[PDB]
Amino acid sequence: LVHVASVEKGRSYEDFQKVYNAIALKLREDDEYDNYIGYGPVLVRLAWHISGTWDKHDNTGGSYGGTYRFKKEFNDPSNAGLQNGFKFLEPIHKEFPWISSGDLFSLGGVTAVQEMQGPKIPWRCGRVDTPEDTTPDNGRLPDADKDAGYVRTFFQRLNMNDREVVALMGAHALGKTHLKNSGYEGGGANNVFTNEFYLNLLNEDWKLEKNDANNEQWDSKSGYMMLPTDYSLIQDPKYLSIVKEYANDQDKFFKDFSKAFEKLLENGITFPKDAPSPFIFKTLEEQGL
Ligand code: HEM
Ligand SMILES: CC(=O)Cn1cnc2ccccc21
Ligand SMILES: CC(=O)Cn1cnc2ccccc21
Repeated sequence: LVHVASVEKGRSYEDFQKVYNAIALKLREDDEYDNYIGYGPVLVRLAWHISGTWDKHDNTGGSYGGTYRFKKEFNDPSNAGLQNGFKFLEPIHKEFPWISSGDLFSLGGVTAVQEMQGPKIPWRCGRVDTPEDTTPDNGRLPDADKDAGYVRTFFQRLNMNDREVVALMGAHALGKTHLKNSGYEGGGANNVFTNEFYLNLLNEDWKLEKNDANNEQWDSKSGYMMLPTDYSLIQDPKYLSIVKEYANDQDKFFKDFSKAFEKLLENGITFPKDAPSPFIFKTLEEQGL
């Protein structure tokens, strides 16, 4: 399958900056969500889940087709909770209905990361909505109850290497788990994008426990948690070295995350040679808004 980026007709950087700004302003406005975490983290998770269905072998899934809007994918057990992100984005789409669904979902994740003081994430437009029969089947997103070998193999399907995997996982600095969504008991949560996932992994005193949903997770006396797939990053010595690097270099983590997250959001898309260059959106704060 070939999916060629096609710019929404007549649109340019300023059109997309307006969408970014509407998302950003709504993020500031709807601050009470999920015990005052706000919607930033769920929007990052949504952008990842709409992209993480990709399969490099046949170019099925991926962000291009905007297929999360269809019930099969919307109702994926792996996507439980993301409906909150979809609902947040609904008025934005109503205000800017020219934007494609995949462009909106991916842009929501970019905006969330930046507005949460994360790195700039260059972003390209041109995803085109594809029909219902292009929706990938459920089961392509990763399990949390698994080990480092599973994580490494899993992410090969998304064409991600060890450093890309470890950098992407740093998004677990954000937000929390919810027992009703995923069967994992949430711990201390934040809504600022930092390298704190790596610091938390290395510095806390972790104990393996079984939660009320019968699932194992690692818990600290300080009140934090890690998934078994998170903790795998310090069990595997390849991943461990990279964890240590990002715990000790905030700029390097930012730079590597930005590249990996752009790549995740662009997997499966062919950009014509005369497509616009990636856009780097200004934050509300940079605009004085
Ligand atoms: C092995 C890979 C991964 C697994 C198994 C995994 C699993 C999970 C689980 C179980 C949750 C809790 C969902 C809920 O209960 O609401 C979660 C939340 C989250 N995940 Fe991941 N994840 C992985 C990779 C990623 C990546 C690559 C990103 C993005 C770059 C990401 C971003 C997030 C965010 C931001 C949240 C918090 C959402 C919220 O607070 O509502 N995750 N993840
Ligand atoms: C309001 C609307 O046009 C619905 N809609 C159509 N595509 C969308 C993508 C994200 C959120 C909502 C979306
Ligand atoms: C600060 C921290 O690492 C919190 N955390 C640790 N693992 C997580 C999984 C999903 C969401 C958040 C998670």
